[PDB]
Amino acid sequence: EKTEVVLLACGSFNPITNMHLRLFELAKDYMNGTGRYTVVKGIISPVGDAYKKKGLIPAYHRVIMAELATKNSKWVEVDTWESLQKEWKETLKVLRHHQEKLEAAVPKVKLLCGADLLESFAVPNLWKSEDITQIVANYGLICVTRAGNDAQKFIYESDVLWKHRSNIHVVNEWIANDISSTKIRRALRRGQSIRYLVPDLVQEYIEKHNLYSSESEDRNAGVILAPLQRNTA
Amino acid sequence: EKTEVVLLACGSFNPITNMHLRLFELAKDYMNGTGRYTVVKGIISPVGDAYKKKGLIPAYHRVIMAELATKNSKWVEVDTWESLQKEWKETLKVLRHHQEKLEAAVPKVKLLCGADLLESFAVPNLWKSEDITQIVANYGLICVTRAGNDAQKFIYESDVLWKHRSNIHVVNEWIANDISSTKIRRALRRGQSIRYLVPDLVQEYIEKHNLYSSESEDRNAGVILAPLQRNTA
Amino acid sequence: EKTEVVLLACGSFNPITNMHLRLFELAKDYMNGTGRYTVVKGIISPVGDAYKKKGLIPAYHRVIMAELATKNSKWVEVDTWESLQKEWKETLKVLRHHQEKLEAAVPKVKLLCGADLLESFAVPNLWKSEDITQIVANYGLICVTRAGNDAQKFIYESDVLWKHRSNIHVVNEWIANDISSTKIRRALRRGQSIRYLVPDLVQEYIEKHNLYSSESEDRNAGVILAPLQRNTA
Amino acid sequence: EKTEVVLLACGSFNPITNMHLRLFELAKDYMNGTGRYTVVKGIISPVGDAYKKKGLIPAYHRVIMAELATKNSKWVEVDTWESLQKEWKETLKVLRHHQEKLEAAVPKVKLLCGADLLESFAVPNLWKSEDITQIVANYGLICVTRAGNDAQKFIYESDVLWKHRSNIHVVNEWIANDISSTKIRRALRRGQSIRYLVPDLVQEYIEKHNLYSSESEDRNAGVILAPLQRNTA
Amino acid sequence: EKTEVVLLACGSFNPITNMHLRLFELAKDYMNGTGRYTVVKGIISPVGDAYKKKGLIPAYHRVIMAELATKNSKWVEVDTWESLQKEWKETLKVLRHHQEKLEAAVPKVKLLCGADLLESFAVPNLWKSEDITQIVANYGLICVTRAGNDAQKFIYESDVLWKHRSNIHVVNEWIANDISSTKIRRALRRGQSIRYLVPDLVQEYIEKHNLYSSESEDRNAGVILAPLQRNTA
Amino acid sequence: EKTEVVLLACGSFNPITNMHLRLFELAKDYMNGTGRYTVVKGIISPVGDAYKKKGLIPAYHRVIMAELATKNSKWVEVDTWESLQKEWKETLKVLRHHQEKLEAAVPKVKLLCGADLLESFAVPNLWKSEDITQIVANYGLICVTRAGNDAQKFIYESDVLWKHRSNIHVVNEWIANDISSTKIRRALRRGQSIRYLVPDLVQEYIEKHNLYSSESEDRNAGVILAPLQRNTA
Ligand SMILES: Nc1ncnc2c1ncn2[C@@H]1O[C@H](COP(=O)(O)OP(=O)(O)OC[C@H]2O[C@@H]([n+]3cccc(C(=O)O)c3)[C@H](O)[C@@H]2O)[C@@H](O)[C@H]1O
Ligand SMILES: Nc1ncnc2c1ncn2[C@@H]1O[C@H](COP(=O)(O)OP(=O)(O)OC[C@H]2O[C@@H]([n+]3cccc(C(=O)O)c3)[C@H](O)[C@@H]2O)[C@@H](O)[C@H]1O
Ligand SMILES: Nc1ncnc2c1ncn2[C@@H]1O[C@H](COP(=O)(O)OP(=O)(O)OC[C@H]2O[C@@H]([n+]3cccc(C(=O)O)c3)[C@H](O)[C@@H]2O)[C@@H](O)[C@H]1O
Ligand SMILES: Nc1ncnc2c1ncn2[C@@H]1O[C@H](COP(=O)(O)OP(=O)(O)OC[C@H]2O[C@@H]([n+]3cccc(C(=O)O)c3)[C@H](O)[C@@H]2O)[C@@H](O)[C@H]1O
Ligand SMILES: Nc1ncnc2c1ncn2[C@@H]1O[C@H](COP(=O)(O)OP(=O)(O)OC[C@H]2O[C@@H]([n+]3cccc(C(=O)O)c3)[C@H](O)[C@@H]2O)[C@@H](O)[C@H]1O
Ligand SMILES: Nc1ncnc2c1ncn2[C@@H]1O[C@H](COP(=O)(O)OP(=O)(O)OC[C@H]2O[C@@H]([n+]3cccc(C(=O)O)c3)[C@H](O)[C@@H]2O)[C@@H](O)[C@H]1O
Repeated sequence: EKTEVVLLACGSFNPITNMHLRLFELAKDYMNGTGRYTVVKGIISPVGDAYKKKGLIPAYHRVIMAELATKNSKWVEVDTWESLQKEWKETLKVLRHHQEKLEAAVPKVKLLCGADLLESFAVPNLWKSEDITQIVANYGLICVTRAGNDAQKFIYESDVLWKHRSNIHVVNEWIANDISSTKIRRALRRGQSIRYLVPDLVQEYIEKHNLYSSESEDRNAGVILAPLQRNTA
Repeated sequence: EKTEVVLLACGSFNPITNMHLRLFELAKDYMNGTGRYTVVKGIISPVGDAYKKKGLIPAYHRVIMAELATKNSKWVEVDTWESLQKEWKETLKVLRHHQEKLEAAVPKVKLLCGADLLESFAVPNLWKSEDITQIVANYGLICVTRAGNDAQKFIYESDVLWKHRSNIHVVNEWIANDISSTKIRRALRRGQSIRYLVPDLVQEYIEKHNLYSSESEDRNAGVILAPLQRNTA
Repeated sequence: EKTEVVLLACGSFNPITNMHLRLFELAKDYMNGTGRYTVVKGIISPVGDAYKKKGLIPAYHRVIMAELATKNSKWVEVDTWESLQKEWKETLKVLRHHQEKLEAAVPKVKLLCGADLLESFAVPNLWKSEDITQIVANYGLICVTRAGNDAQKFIYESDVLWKHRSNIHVVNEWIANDISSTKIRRALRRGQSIRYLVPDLVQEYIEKHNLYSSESEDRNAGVILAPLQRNTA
Repeated sequence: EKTEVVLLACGSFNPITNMHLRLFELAKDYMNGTGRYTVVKGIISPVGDAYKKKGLIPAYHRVIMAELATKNSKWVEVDTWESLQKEWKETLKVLRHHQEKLEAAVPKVKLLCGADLLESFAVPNLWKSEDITQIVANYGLICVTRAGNDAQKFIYESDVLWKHRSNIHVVNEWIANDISSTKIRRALRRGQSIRYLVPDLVQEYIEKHNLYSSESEDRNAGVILAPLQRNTA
Repeated sequence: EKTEVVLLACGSFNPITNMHLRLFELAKDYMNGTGRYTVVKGIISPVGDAYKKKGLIPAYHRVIMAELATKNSKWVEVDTWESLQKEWKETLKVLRHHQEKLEAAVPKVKLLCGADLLESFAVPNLWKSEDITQIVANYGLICVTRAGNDAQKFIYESDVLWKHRSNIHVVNEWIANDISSTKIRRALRRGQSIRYLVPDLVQEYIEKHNLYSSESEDRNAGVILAPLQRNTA
Repeated sequence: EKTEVVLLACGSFNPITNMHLRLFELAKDYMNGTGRYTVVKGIISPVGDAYKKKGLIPAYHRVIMAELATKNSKWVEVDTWESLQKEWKETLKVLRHHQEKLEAAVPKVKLLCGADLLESFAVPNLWKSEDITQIVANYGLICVTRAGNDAQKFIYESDVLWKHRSNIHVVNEWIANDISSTKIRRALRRGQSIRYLVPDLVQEYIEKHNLYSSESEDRNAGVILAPLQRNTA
């Protein structure tokens, strides 16, 4: 009857916050609420250090925090495949990977993201055109966000996205919360409480290892983001 | 040297959410960050049932939820005095109570709140004008908010507030947080996840007792908020 | 397999403009486009003069303009049944009348409207709270609007609406062109051209009979709208 | 008494939409309602294919759609001279061509356009500074727009425009329109109805010959706009 | 040839500020700028204390302040007629008075105001509908404002104003300054400097006679504004 | 107890306006109004011509106008040290010059400016980072503005500014004035009145020397601002 689905969220999780977790809760309620789907699992897949994003701290720290964060979740877990590859991995391959790992009525892996990432699809030389087509046509996208109209319009404004709109779901986040990783690192650098913005275990981990600082924010300064170096060379 | 202050946050807490706890964190960082204050304790004071606010479930439960939410707080505690009054009590009075209670240099009690409360000072018949005066003049008011300029403007537009502006500290909430009790109860009636929006013990306590629903939202329908009744009769 | 559906649009249509016609095109495309419905007919049902809406000219003229406006329409037609009733007719009863009429698998009658009409569900005493429930539950509502987030937010704020959410389809109008009747009447009072804002036949008809004036605009001036009368008597 | 004006609108009309026709009716009512002018003719002049604008279909088709759109216009007509020109023509040369054509009291030829075109005067290398001056100074510019306080701000910021302000008439479009050619093409590529957004004959012509597609949309892709080509070499 | 005009500004001038003076410079530059008018004089006409506007100090101080403000003006002067009547005087009358006094080619008197006043034409019972008609029909209105589009729209929305639009001139205040009398009194009450907001002499007359206070702001507290009493009795 | 401060405002004052003078009234009111500062002097320090800002007329005239503008001020004066420097001086140096001067308790010198200058800190290569740091840390900055949430946010978005937030006082301008020099020059070139936007003497001096024109606006056309030239060579 209903189609089973696995929500896969690729990201930097630098560091993970209640917001990324909350992203899962919302997508699940929505998907299960349509009556035509059953969300069987949530997978958080931290990006490997080969991504080179500014300030991106070492993967093990990010993976451990994301594990610490899901420890009390009953349906959301961390998968380390992508973080372990040596070369940065294109989200479409990370999707094809878990979709195949499942084939061994098979659950459909769908990409879970906020409007943020959905919109980078338009940044020049960031995403391969064929990648986007396959991602929305063969897996599906589930976009959670406050600016529901922005996202809806962004879709309307792209022929590929519009064509596969049946396979793309914008999920409104009426409870306006935005605990951005950037604001968190900022708060940390400035010695301010992030208590209640991230899970206590993550907060404790960050504290013990004294993660995030001016030094850390500088990692990868002046280094082009992996996806771009690829489409420029 | 520094003025020790106690942050008293009066409200319904129907139910307490991460946002209300976040409020104490912000205010603490801000007050200590000024260098001229030392925040020694936070006090969550739920409103007795005589308030009659629409949807207000029993005080005892709201008190229990606040204690649950603060089990793991080293400086924020709950105070039941207000919840025990047969007669709804005016915030000015609650403040006098705590200030007088503290005397037994003595820390100063300041009312912690959002811009929602500050602005309601202008709702007709809601607050006693002479009360607004002694609150800001004699105690103080720490107002946390996402719209700092509207709060600023609101203060500038009132001779009483402006005059005593040195006792009104507008605190900026750069991390967009809007976890309103109203949206929580709304999610609850619909069976949606409210995990990571409220502390877990609070979510668990609520799930267990089915505290929020259509029927509870109707409590006090047609009844006049206590303060308004008292200033019209 | 696919649900045959009929779009019924109740409204004053005083006068009908390219915009009301556009409503039918946008909705049909959407429904047909979701793959689960097949729009077979469009019905324009001008409200009866008993509505007593400020500026409402005689129904017969409004009916005829709707006829001219759809004279070339392959699928949209004009039904005079509601206008011919002596008493003002609630939309629920008109929906029933037309659904019952079709039953003589039968096609499902759905209410076609704009954000305007949807949000008026919240005007005190305007709609019976049960008529609303039966409309969204037993019939369905297709709401066309430029401000989609507002319409959706309106659904999210209403338990009843949110509850029958799967029967309420918000359709985005990306080609934002609000040719309101109010601006058409004003333009005619000032002798402006309204050509290309309404179908030529309607334009020509209006000029020939000199329909809109300061006079017609004063019709029902001071009379309380029919739905509000009923709900006060 | 009055000055007899002829409104010349140069543009691509790819394809012409109700809003373009609406442009003429708006301007005629405004110029005539000042009491000091008399609009005697409206001329639509489709740009030639040599303009190399992305997505621009053959002038043959744009001319014929412009003609069907105006077949029932008592005062607006189409002039094929600009399009039939092997070379792309500067608007100044087209204005001139038409003025001179008339002198063979002579009606003043004025440029009819939207805030769009007017604001493009600031696009580096798009318009020759002297051609701008000569258009506003020797011909006149009637700019229809929804954003009157932009067209106005733009004139107030250009010493040149401001100096000839008396010859630049900003006409307000109160019926918030937006039927852009881009959005019509997008809809046609998506097989969506455009009925009631353009004249029936144009709709029928476009449908019958499947004029707009992904293919047509790609015409000239990578080709620099004729004006930019000229002012850079 | 050119029409001579006298700009009459009816207002409370409580107190007058650089902005009121500014109003005249702006209007004069505009009227003269059109090339078809010649501004030969400006007239500031303080409202009589019979207006009963809350906080309105005595006419004599307002008149002396306005004369002091215009001491150095070569073309703007104060007329005391209005302020000298025992009965509050309808602006249409104040206009008729000055126009008749000029006939003693003959300069046309036109009312000079901000958007504030133009728009108050809508407030229920504030202006006798026939007065508005005569003012825009038989004299003319020059409205200076930062919100040129609002005034423009407000006119568009009024059949009366729109019909005589050729006699109404909206003049754009590009160098936005908004020294409202209200903010001046507020600043004064608070002991804040008003230097450089009003003319030095005015600023010095207020300092000398301690004109604005809490006390004064209360004048006419609870007294219905004169025009309102008249149109409700 | 209270700290004596001197407000130093570095800028072009090309030409000085009411607004620049306004800046000192506001800031003196704010600082003394905090109860912990005593503002003893205001200093207008016009920039030397070595600055090379486009359109900057000769130092001498700017200095004279500043003196005419402040002739009658009890506490605000003009210091020509910057105007007399052959090489453009970095604001830090000016601040250092005055501070040292005073030391011959000693008043603290603080930079007075608008949000405009503050935000210019992010213009690439405009200000030397070590300078920004030294200015906010060792001297102080009082920023006046109508968009103080933009200044508040700009401070919050920079670690250095945030780190020194205690030394940066954002002062709200509730009376909305944006009488910029650029708009004044635009008005003068167009022959419009600027009476009441600048003090009378200043306006009289500009009119007598015909200081601002198309020609003057061209000074330094094509030359890089001193600061930018320095940090790029
Ligand atoms: N407030 C908010 N509300 C709702 N969702 C929010 C959010 N803030 C972040 N999010 C979402 O959180 C998730 C993770 O956030 P964050 O830690 O910031 O993750 P971020 O660094 O933005 O992750 C970018 C991801 O895209 C992948 N990518 C980028 C570029 C090209 C290609 C390619 O295959 O060509 C792939 C990349 O490998 C990485 O997995 C995202 O889905 C983001 O949109
Ligand atoms: N998004 C947000 N960001 C920051 N702060 C936010 C917030 N949403 C709520 N808050 C704050 O959270 C706190 C608790 O909220 P909530 O639980 O909804 O509490 P609420 O019902 O708004 O609390 C009303 C309180 O005001 C008192 N009151 C009302 C009227 C007259 C008088 C009187 O003495 O005359 C006193 C009343 O006794 C009670 O203690 C408030 O201070 C609120 O402003
Ligand atoms: N720009 C725009 N974009 C998209 N849609 C737009 C629109 N402007 C109007 N519309 C829609 O066009 C349609 C016709 O509009 P208009 O001519 O103005 O018609 P209008 O007067 O708004 O029609 C109101 C209708 O609601 C019915 N009603 C009202 C209140 C209570 C009850 C009851 O049963 O209790 C029933 C009433 O009998 C009538 O049929 C509406 O659905 C309107 O919202
Ligand atoms: N919503 C709206 N409301 C009101 N008016 C609107 C409008 N959308 C477009 N318009 C107006 O409709 C008209 C037709 O638009 P569209 O079909 O898109 O025509 P478009 O491609 O924008 O036309 C450009 C025209 O400018 C000429 N041009 C461009 C650049 C440099 C020079 C030169 O001599 O140096 C000349 C060019 O030859 C062509 O005739 C325009 O005047 C446009 O602004
Ligand atoms: N920021 C700004 N930009 C441009 N103009 C601005 C302005 N602030 C005020 N102004 C203008 O300044 C002028 C004087 O300001 P202010 O002192 O505040 O004038 P205010 O008290 O608003 O003056 C009301 C005037 O209207 C008359 N009135 C009222 C109601 C009904 C009738 C009737 O005949 O039925 C007549 C009344 O007798 C009095 O002369 C006004 O024209 C105002 O709009
Ligand atoms: N509306 C408004 N409200 C409040 N204040 C306003 C204002 N408009 C301007 N102001 C303020 O007025 C003052 C003077 O205005 P204006 O004449 O336009 O001054 P402007 O030319 O913008 O002043 C530049 C100043 O910055 C210094 N600077 C620039 C770049 C790098 C460095 C360095 O050390 O590296 C120093 C420069 O030497 C000069 O003193 C400024 O503080 C400006 O922000």
